[PDB]
Amino acid sequence: GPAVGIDLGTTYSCVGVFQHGKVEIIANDQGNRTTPSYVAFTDTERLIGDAAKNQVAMNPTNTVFDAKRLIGRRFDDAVVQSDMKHWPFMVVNDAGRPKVQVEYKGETKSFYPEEVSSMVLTKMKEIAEAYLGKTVTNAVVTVPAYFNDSQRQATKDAGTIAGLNVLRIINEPTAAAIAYGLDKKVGAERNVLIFDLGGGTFKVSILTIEDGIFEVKSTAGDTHLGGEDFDNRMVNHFIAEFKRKHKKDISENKRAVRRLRTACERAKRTLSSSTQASIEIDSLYEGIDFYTSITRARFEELNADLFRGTLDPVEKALRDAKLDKSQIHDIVLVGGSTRIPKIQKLLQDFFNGKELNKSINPDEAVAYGAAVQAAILS
Ligand SMILES: Nc1ncnc2c1ncn2[C@@H]1O[C@H](COP(=O)(O)OP(=O)(O)O)[C@@H](O)[C@H]1O
Ligand SMILES: [Cl-]
Ligand SMILES: [Cl-]
Ligand SMILES: [Mg+2]
Ligand code: NA
Repeated sequence: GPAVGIDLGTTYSCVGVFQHGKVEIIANDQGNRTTPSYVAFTDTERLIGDAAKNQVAMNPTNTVFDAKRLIGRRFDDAVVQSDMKHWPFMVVNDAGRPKVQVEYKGETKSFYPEEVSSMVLTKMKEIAEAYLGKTVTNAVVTVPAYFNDSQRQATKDAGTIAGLNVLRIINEPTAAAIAYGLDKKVGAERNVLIFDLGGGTFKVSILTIEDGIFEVKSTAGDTHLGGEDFDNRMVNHFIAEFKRKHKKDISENKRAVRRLRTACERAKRTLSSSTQASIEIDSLYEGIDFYTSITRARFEELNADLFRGTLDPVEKALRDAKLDKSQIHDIVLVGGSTRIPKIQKLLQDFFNGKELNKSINPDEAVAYGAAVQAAILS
């Protein structure tokens, strides 16, 4: 090819290519190392990635996201039935299969989850192609360890539809381990804990690695815990602030709320490297601008319970793996949310001071490992 490694994420996707013994995590047209798993449909065009998420606040009904939550599932699926209630876009039943229904060029159209994901994969593929200046055909696509055969088949199908020859579908936690070279043979088995706190889901896997063979010792997590929940706590905090200073409640203005949410998500990232972040939105509500700031401490306070709750699934996993804290030789951070200093502290404290593998951007670790494995399979 070369073959590329693609992390098709719930909220953000990432692509990397292994060349000259090094992995290149490829930046998109906007210079972003990860790309939103969004697709939007309008009267005139279909948008994918950044372009799609950038207009989600004004086109909520025809901007699709969270396709990964539907992929490979039946319409009757209790989780599908639950999730549907929270999405602004429509999900219909087509012969027992869920399809998202949107308006595109004035006409009603429905897409299978793999079709939406194929669009996201197409974007990732083109991102790699612009960098490589060559056609990308072969790829390794990652999936959560919990995915069943249907979910995996559907993920592979999305790749096929995107024009990719999926060399192999591998687990995200295994990919993260590969990224750190933990798959290299050393004879004696090693116990690795993958702590993945992403944009929408939280997952922990305990793997036992002996001579490159990955033995999943245990798994645990929360399919509904991620960075978006942290943005939320900030949103409500600022809705209260605006209401105090301006005696106006923006809660019912869908667009104002989405704009504030974006501002919060951004401030949140800055808070991972700075102890303070500024928020300056123009024409937030009724021509009123919202210029404010938030401290790391405040952000931590607003999310204290959520942050700490991540430890329960960790204890659970260890217990199920019939392993003690001390038996974990490596702790790998995955997911953009593990970049939050407070999260790292909680996890380290829990592991009594143990160092965390975090040199590779957590939100890129999956793609990184996938890129390495793709090279190996090529
Ligand atoms: N520097 C950072 N600090 C805190 N949160 C971050 C940072 N960078 C990204 N995030 C958050 O990480 C989440 C996305 O994680 P990512 O691993 O890229 O996606 P996914 O979970 O879909 O695989 C989002 O909630 C995003 O806001
Ligand atoms: Cl792009
Ligand atoms: Cl390393
Ligand atoms: Mg992820
Ligand atoms: Na991702």
